[PDB]
Amino acid sequence: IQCSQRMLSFSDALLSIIATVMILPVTHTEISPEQQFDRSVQRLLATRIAVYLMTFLIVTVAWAAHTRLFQVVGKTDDTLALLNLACMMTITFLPYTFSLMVTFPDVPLGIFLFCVCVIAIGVVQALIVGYAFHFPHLLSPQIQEPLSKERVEAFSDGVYAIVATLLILDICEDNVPDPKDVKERFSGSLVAALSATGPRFLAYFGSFATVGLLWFAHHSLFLHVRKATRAMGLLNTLSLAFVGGLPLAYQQTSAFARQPRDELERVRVSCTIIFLASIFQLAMWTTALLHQAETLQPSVWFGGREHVLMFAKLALYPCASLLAFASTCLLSRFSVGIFHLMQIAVPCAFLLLRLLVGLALATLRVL
Amino acid sequence: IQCSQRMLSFSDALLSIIATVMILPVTHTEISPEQQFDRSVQRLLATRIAVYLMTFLIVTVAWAAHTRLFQVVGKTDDTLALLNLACMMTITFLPYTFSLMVTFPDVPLGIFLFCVCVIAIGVVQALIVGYAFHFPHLLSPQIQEPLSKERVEAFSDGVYAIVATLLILDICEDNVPDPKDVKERFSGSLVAALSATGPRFLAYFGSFATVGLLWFAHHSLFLHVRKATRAMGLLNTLSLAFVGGLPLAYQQTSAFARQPRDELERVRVSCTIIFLASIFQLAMWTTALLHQAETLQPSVWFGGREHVLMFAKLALYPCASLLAFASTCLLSRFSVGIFHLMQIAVPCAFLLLRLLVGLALATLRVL
Ligand SMILES: [Cs+]
Ligand SMILES: [Cs+]
Ligand SMILES: [Cs+]
Ligand SMILES: [Cs+]
Ligand SMILES: [Cs+]
Ligand SMILES: [Cs+]
Ligand SMILES: [Cs+]
Repeated sequence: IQCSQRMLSFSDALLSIIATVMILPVTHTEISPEQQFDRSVQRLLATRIAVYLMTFLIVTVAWAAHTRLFQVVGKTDDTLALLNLACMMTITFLPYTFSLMVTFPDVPLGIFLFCVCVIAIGVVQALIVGYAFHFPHLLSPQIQEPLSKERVEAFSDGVYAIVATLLILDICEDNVPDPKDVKERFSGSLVAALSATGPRFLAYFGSFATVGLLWFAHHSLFLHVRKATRAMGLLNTLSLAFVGGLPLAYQQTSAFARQPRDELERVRVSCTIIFLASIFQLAMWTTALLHQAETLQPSVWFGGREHVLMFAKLALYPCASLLAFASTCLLSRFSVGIFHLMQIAVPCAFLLLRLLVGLALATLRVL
Repeated sequence: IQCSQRMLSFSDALLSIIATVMILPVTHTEISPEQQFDRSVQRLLATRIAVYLMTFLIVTVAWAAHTRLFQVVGKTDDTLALLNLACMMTITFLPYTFSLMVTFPDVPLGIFLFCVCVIAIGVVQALIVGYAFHFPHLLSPQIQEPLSKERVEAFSDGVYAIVATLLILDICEDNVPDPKDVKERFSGSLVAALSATGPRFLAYFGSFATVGLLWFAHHSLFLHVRKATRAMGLLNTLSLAFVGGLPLAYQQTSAFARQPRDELERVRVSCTIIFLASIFQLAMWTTALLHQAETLQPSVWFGGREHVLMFAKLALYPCASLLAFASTCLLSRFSVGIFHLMQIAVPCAFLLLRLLVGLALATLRVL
């Protein structure tokens, strides 16, 4: 008899890594063709994004099945650990098989391999269930539809870390000046070759800041959560799926625009991605408020001390993104500056959120 | 006042991702030049490996400093969370700055940037300490050199997951057949194009199996650990550093050998990597046995029930690697088959380890 906490943490890390594999082809796509071939590049980008979304949803369904499986199975052991490793190895083949099926939809080998992988996952899970039932001491006490908050938190942390570190990984792997180019194309100057990669550094800064603030909101929310429901799970899944598109948005934004309208369009896309990623968390919070009596702590109830604080912490990014989208639509001249000032201020607001909330409450107090 | 468990888990995930960034250039190096340029490719590979080792050690020192910092700081808050995000962002620049300094050792800008990043990390940590001391309620009770087992476990899990998923990530990103090549170079056959990528699938299978079994040994060990020391931390750091070289070893092994001696050499390299990765864990276990009274549970003491079991679970891989190295040295004809049979059996031994241990104890019993 052994504790299964670390095994489930490792499984969550593996699944979070496997769910964000189809987002690398997205971030590795050309920022622009520079040869008036925008149509084909956008076609391929949209196809890759759809494939990423579908693979993420499938891996999340698998992760939920795993969480239920190990919720009915309390304690683990050596054999159960090896079977869980086998299940993870089987799940690792879902993205490849799905991409193969969607790329060759005419030949039946792709769907065959996909169904084979699914049946293998199911068979491993059934073997785990059988081993757990043959040894009743490996079952939960209640055995001898709320999700597990620990698994949700671990999955979200892994996804956020990967999405925040994608760009720095790409930089460290690829954007390192080489002596030849440094002293040939930049006239013997390292500072020039480093400044040439300024846009990527700024994109990484912005993506990391945004992802970290979203994770901060998520962590402040789930600190007052008692029972995670399946609707909250779906909403968090959608939020995490739309969070993987922040690196691409920032890459496009930091890229030099061929025409002034492309800058506005890219800012709109980035603001929409952020708005979705944050409004899904806000929807999770509202669905929790629906049954706060059995979903949230008394501190964030209707009338608590940290209720308005959490409201604002979760509605800051959606409101800012909506205002930026409007400025892009209505003003259309000061949109980039507004977006940059939002990027620079939202962190400051998160830091001084309590003072601003108090000031606003005092403003509504005597008015 | 908020719990800092999830914040430290996120920090550990980020640091584990940042520590394994310099291993991607290693796995992305050409398996062979095929033009009799082995010398230059091996030079670059060794340089990349040394850079990876140094960056891993530096990031591990930073992670240890962070663990001590948040061991003296018990509880966290919003400001502390934002400062920890800033510290992580600063640490994320250590690999890039170190590679820049080691690539341009003549110009002082690289070492300048490295020292600037180090001083920024130090300043963020000092600000965290000051904020924690100005608010005594954020300090540990003992405040108002054993490491923290949770941080070690999380870091190890992240490293193992990344090292196990590197190859499947590369496959899903790169080794997906395209219709044009499929129906042009393979004469209209998808199964042929898929079998053409068989070596990479086998390499991923082997790497995942080995990394998962090493993680299984680590998880069985740290389940009986009470107090992790700094020597055990150094040994685990070395083990994790040498674990990142398993993907490259398996890539080289699965690659077709130009001459029969290159196969033996690659098998020797793989066996040596595995031997180091496992013997460092064995050394950690022995250093724990040294002070078991305050480092291990009574179950794995000298004379316990699970003592020999853990001995064998930790000494299985080193002994197998040593036997394979010998076979490469002495036999030199059946070395590849022996290595493959070890790869296929070590999992079976882990599964049936208790029965084999009992059989061996009965063999020493009546003999
Ligand atoms: Cs966790
Ligand atoms: Cs993780
Ligand atoms: Cs990655
Ligand atoms: Cs953890
Ligand atoms: Cs991790
Ligand atoms: Cs990762
Ligand atoms: Cs990776």
